[PDB]
Amino acid sequence: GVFTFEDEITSTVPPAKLYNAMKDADSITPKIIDDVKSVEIVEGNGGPGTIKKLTIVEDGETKFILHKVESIDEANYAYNYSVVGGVALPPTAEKITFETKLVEGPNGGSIGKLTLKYHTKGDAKPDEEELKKGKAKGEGLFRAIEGYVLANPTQY
Ligand code: NA
Repeated sequence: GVFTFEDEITSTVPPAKLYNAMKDADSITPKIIDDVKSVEIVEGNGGPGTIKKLTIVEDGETKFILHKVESIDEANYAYNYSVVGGVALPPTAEKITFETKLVEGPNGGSIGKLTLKYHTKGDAKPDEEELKKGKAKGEGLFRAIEGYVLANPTQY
């Protein structure tokens, strides 16, 4: 099954900047996110379809996560990817999709929508703690991109 969740968020950073820095996540994320050590392309140019392998360290053990770039839409300031391999996918989870879409906010900032789509196998529903972790991870990546923009204003 597919179980979709949406959270609304806010940022002081304008949406064009945030969108441009989302597309630089491969380089931003391992600097800012401690446990993210590297992101390499397995196949593709970085566009929709691209498979990426992330190396992380959790509890001082090296682990690997697989991401697929799903879609990137400048007209909706939208950047979308899926976890398709590694720790976040227990046996009844087939894939977890993270979408981020941005609109113009008040005061030169942004309103964000974070969508999490949790694809289960068969009639399985998503586990509630998994959901909770999925949501935290999604919000974390967003704040990492945001934090980077805020701390490095001349780059965007
Ligand atoms: Na890191």
